[PDB]
Amino acid sequence: MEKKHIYLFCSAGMSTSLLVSKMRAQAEKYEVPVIIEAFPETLAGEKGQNADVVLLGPQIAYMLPEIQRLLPNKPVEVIDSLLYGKVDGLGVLKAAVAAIKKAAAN
Repeated sequence: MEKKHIYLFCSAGMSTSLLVSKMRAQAEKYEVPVIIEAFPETLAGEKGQNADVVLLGPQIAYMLPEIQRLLPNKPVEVIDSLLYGKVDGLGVLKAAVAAIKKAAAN
């Protein structure tokens, strides 16, 4: 079954969980076949290798150049501060899908 990988990275992996949970619940509601999981930044190399998009917490946004260095062939984007503060699952899900498409096409 065609499924895309959206992996989220922050220092510990735990505060992002609620955003992931909401993104998942809306992905279920709108029958979007995607795997959305959160991990610590240490596994950015190892797990990012199988990501279709890598999403970063605004708190580790300064590490975008360094993770870009780690994963130069994978679209690596930061989650918008306001969307994260608002915890708007759909907004972030759309941005993730949009980034996948700004890699595969467009």
